[PDB]
Amino acid sequence: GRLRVVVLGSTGSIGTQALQVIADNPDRFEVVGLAAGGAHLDTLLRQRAQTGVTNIAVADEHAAQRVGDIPYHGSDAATRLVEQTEADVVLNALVGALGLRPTLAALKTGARLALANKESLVAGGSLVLRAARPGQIVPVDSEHSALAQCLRGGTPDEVAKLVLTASGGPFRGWSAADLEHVTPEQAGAHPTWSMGPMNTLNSASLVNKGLEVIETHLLFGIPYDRIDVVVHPQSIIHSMVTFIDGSTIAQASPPDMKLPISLALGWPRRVSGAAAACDFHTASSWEFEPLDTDVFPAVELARQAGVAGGCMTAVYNAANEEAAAAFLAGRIGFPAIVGIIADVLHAADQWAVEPATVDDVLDAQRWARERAQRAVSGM
Amino acid sequence: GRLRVVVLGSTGSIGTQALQVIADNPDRFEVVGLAAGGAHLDTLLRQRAQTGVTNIAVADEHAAQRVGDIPYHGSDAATRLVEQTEADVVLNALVGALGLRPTLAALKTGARLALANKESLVAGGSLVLRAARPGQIVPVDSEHSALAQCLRGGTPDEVAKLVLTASGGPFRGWSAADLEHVTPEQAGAHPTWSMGPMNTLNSASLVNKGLEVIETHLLFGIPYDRIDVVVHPQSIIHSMVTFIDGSTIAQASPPDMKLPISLALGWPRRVSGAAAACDFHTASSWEFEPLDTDVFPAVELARQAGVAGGCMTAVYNAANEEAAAAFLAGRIGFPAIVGIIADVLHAADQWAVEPATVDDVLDAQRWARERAQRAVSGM
Ligand SMILES: NC(=O)C1=CN([C@@H]2O[C@H](COP(=O)(O)OP(=O)(O)OC[C@H]3O[C@@H](n4cnc5c(N)ncnc54)[C@H](OP(=O)(O)O)[C@@H]3O)[C@@H](O)[C@H]2O)C=CC1
Ligand SMILES: NC(=O)C1=CN([C@@H]2O[C@H](COP(=O)(O)OP(=O)(O)OC[C@H]3O[C@@H](n4cnc5c(N)ncnc54)[C@H](OP(=O)(O)O)[C@@H]3O)[C@@H](O)[C@H]2O)C=CC1
Ligand SMILES: CC(=O)N(O)CC[C@@H](c1ccc(Cl)c(Cl)c1)P(=O)(O)O
Ligand SMILES: CC(=O)N(O)CC[C@@H](c1ccc(Cl)c(Cl)c1)P(=O)(O)O
Ligand SMILES: [Mn+2]
Ligand SMILES: [Mn+2]
Repeated sequence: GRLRVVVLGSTGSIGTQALQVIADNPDRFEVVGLAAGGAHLDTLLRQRAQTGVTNIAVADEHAAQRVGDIPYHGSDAATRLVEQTEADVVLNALVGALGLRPTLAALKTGARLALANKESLVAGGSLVLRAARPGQIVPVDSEHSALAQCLRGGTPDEVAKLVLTASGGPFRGWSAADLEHVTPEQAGAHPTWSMGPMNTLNSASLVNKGLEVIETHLLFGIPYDRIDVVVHPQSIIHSMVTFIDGSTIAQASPPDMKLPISLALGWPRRVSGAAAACDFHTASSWEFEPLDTDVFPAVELARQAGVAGGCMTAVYNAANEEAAAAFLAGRIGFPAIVGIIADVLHAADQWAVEPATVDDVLDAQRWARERAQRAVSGM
Repeated sequence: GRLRVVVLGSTGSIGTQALQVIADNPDRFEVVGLAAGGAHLDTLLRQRAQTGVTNIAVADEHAAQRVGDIPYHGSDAATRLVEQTEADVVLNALVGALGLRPTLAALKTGARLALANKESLVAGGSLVLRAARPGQIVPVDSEHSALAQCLRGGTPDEVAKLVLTASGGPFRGWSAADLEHVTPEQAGAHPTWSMGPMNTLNSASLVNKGLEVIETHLLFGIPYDRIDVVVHPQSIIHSMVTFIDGSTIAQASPPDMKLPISLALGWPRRVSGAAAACDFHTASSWEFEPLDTDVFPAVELARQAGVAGGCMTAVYNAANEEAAAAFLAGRIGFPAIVGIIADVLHAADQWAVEPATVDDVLDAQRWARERAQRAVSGM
């Protein structure tokens, strides 16, 4: 019975929650592979001693060294683990477009792919899709896990709009003016639950949502002018679908990535007690309000990148990563993140071409990153 | 494919909206028979003129006398028309227990039953289930249509509970006291041109939700203690399905029965443009609050009555019918409606038996009214 799972980026936020669900359901899953950057050795050590898995991948050469006994090391350590470890599912919980190679390697083994690393799909684009077979990529991201469950009840020609909900980030309601005084402390702190750093910042910049709009077009095949976004502070409703008759179906639950993770891992069977359900034993209200595009153009920028397509989406992400890094380092301002992105994108003309090989994509991201530094150093 | 529809109760609210839907979607539907009571004979004859259907039935002979060329007339006219008409869908929009025979005749023809009539299920419980085959009955009630669509979110064995939403009525969140000086007009007991003061009252009394809770059990097989009710003022979400993993699927839409009516008619294919969808260009809110059962025991009784099965639900509804009348005639106070219902059910233990024939159900009701009328006059 048990499904054989490989966890990439097991030491991270998604990763550890994934091993909890696997630990709490030994009847459904078995851990057969682990991979990490190398920055959280003690975590990785305790993960090995607990799951009893030694088939491990560590990116950092020096780190893999002082730990000893690690079969795969170096930047390709994660991709090699995938190619040589038989599994049923590969949970890609790595962060960044760097996870693009493990994703392709995973699809190529034929195993299912629990995707969390959205950047590999955004950057991969059509390249990754050709690699995947119908329904091989199961979403872990909560908006997509939701859309999936909501679409279970219908056919595409009956779908009118896909409505993605966004928390609005912690600066929701502010003006372009106020935004300029934002500091790395305010865009990486969260009052009620936690995620990784990069994903936390993108949440504040609304670029994460932009990233999810593209992930949606790619995963579900719905055109960009039929994928909506709406701010929902509570983040209880995780996404909705509107059908041609006027009916809307939506997925809801108290925030907890454990939910979409256990579903992705157990696809197509739900996992009992994976998470807590909405409690109507006590009053509450679910609010909705439109996103302010003038103050947060991030999502419009994503759509534009998407419509143009090709490696244009990889540029979008490559640019963001460089500016977000420049931002947290204290080299540029917050409004500058989206700003630097429109700049890089306005010049990405030669990249509207679909990628023929990973290389075409590495080339586009390469270009984007530099053009992004040039724009940063331009300030 | 063009489905052939038989509309029972064509001059009513559900029936005229069904005809609007059919009129605006000829490519999908076609009317091949209409049935009314005779209270609005002129409207029925005009419908004959408009649609071109001569295959009509009127219950009232007196009324039928005023026309002379009606194929089916007299008690059982509607049942005869069903048995005599070839069709793909019979829409039962009849009111009261007299809608029970037509529902049964319909199921026997094997046609799809878009069931609106509440007594068919609430009164003829086991008689209707044993008679219908799986998936033959598609609900027209907004709450049930919602649950039908949300259940596509998982298998029957993954459903942890069904959550029906109620508007709460006019005395929503009121205190047990407040309900003392409650008068008829307050409970919206107005003489509207179309539907009687009962709905508005059952809705203000939560007895409607109770009946809906009973119909839910019989339609989806979910044990009563796993059927919750929650107050939702806006009435946008119509019901939700919570699964064993914590995910909850909800169905939202602006209030318009044409939506659930167009579902039942062409299930499972959605009808383009049936109703208007939820627009999120506008900042709205969906509020939820629990129901104080100690102030509205209405729903708790429905569950007790339905757990007892047999004709006990018929008792529940008949007992309410009279009690409601007593309140509408000042004979009793508001809190007294559910209280009297409480009494009548506590003494109907004999009606726990499964009804064998339609007469078994009518008797239970004839009985419950008597007993309820007694508790009013205090005899
Ligand atoms: N956290 C959340 O709530 C959500 C996350 N996601 C997505 O899931 C993905 C991961 O999110 P998250 O867990 O929060 O990010 P984290 O920062 O918490 O973890 C990132 C993981 O990747 C590993 N890693 C970093 N670099 C490399 C490398 N070069 N080679 C191999 N492994 C590496 C890290 O190992 P190390 O121990 O050395 O750091 C770490 O385990 C992201 O793409 C994100 O967008 C999506 C929706 C929700
Ligand atoms: N209205 C709503 O929003 C909802 C209604 N429902 C249920 O759907 C059912 C019908 O609702 P609704 O349309 O509003 O009720 P209506 O009073 O508006 O219409 C009842 C219809 O049945 C006809 N009728 C009455 N008696 C007979 C008879 N003996 N033989 C043949 N036809 C007869 C009437 O004709 P005539 O008037 O000429 O006598 C009329 O066309 C009910 O059981 C109700 O509870 C469920 C959910 C929502
Ligand atoms: C959990 C998840 O899926 N995310 O994308 C984290 C970021 C998003 C977010 C932030 C906070 C919460 Cl509680 C939730 Cl459910 C989602 P956002 O809507 O701000 O972009
Ligand atoms: C012809 C005209 O102007 N009318 O207002 C007809 C209204 C008629 C009417 C009244 C109420 C209903 Cl619900 C229906 Cl279907 C039809 P009536 O039964 O009163 O004749
Ligand atoms: Mn997300
Ligand atoms: Mn209803």
